[PDB]
Amino acid sequence: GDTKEQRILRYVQQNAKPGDPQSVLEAIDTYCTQKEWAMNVGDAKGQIMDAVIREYSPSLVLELGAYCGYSAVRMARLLQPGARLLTMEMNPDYAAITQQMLNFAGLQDKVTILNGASQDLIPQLKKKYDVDTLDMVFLDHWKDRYLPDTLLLEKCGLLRKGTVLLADNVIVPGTPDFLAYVRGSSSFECTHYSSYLEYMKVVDGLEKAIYQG
Ligand SMILES: [K+]
Repeated sequence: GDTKEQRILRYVQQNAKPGDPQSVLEAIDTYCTQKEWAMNVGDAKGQIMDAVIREYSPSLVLELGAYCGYSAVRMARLLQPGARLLTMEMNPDYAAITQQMLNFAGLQDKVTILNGASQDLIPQLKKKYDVDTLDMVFLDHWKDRYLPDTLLLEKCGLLRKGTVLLADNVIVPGTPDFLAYVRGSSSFECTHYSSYLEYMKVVDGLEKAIYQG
């Protein structure tokens, strides 16, 4: 335990109930808040993520970007039996911590972690990972990857009419390249979400882009 992601997991093991996803989600939040890393992700990012999942009930979700596994736990706990979450992460440390988090949550059954580059794995999804089309895409942590990844998922025919793309940390004026694309193009129907919590400043911003075929 030297890295931040290692400390998050250390804090989870020492405080969260093993096999209880909510206890885990709460432990990550409590720790990230006291150490002033992420203010209140559980109600900022979390509630938006939950609402999107309950609204669309996706059978196949692809997460592009992972750090400590919060998003993976938050998403997996709401999936239906038969539903699966494919998480792609380039960093082997972030990919490892995420696996351990899911393992601790008792959700590894519902998640498949793919350690490698999005640019290389996305074109392999159809044959190598038995994927026809994605019902949902979750874009996380790496803002400069949102646009090329979206463009790639389109090139690869992984999106269909109704595919939901949910991008995190899409806060004004950051990540404008991706925004100009989805908002601009008649191929996406967009909804922005700005979580303020009890404060007057955007704690978290999220873009929901529904593909129209
Ligand atoms: K649009």
